[PDB]
Amino acid sequence: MSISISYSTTYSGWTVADYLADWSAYFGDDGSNTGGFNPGPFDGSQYALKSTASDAAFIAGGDLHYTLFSNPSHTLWGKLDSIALGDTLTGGASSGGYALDSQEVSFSNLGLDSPIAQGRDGTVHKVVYGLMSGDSSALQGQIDALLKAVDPSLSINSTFDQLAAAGVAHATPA
Repeated sequence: MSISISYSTTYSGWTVADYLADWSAYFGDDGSNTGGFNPGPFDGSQYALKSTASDAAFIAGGDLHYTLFSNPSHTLWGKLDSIALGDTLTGGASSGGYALDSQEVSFSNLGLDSPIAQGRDGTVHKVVYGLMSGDSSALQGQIDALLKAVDPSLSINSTFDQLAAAGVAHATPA
């Protein structure tokens, strides 16, 4: 039920805020590339998007819905459980899901749920739209609150190693 974070050892000494600001810049600052919905076509347990500026990519996990041209137009809503940040996006429905070949960091048990009615005002829309427009600030907001609810000493300014020491993060081989 609690937020769980996995991080490449490369990012051991980084704060979550510094890593997220850097990955957002990596992605760069509308469209879509080499990803999509799993299963799709306009709904998935996964929504995956590659940058048009770099190999940077993310996968949003949960029960997600894109309204397309239906009112409210161009809204991503539903349940957002997880965000996986990295590069070299691969796979699809056929491969049994999307994956990052280089998964740098992932956030699980985000517990976000936005209804269709809130349109592009929905937290899920803002969090994911943020990542796509090189602004990770909404995501940081939600992580920061999730960390504080486990342990009020923890923040987006905790290093990954500090969050591992507090039982919410686990390192993966680099």
